[PDB]
Amino acid sequence: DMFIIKAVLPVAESFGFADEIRKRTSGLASPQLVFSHWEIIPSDPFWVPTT
RNA sequence: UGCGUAAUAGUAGCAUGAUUUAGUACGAGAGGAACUGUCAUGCCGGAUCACUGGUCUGUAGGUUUAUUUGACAAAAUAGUG
Repeated sequence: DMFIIKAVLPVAESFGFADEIRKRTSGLASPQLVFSHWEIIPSDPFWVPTT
């Protein structure tokens, strides 16, 4: 009876994210959290913007 | 003289809470209203003294200090002792 998305979701930006949607809507939003591996994105974190 | 009018002017009541609605509506939950009804309350005003309190030259009674009038008596003065 279920419909599935396999969309990626950063570990940091979920901080009680799966807990909210589950309670708000049980059955019509049942997030099963399963790790895979760390995706690399084009961005360079560094302290102080120079020039 | 009475009984009246009423131009002109002034003019007064305002504000809350509890409950009823309703743990309702609303909201995934967290929470959480209103119209309406009732009982009250804050300040504002206009009166009144039945109660309660206040006051006392009612110099109304009661008590007592000092002095005076021989004593008791019953009074006086002490600016209402």
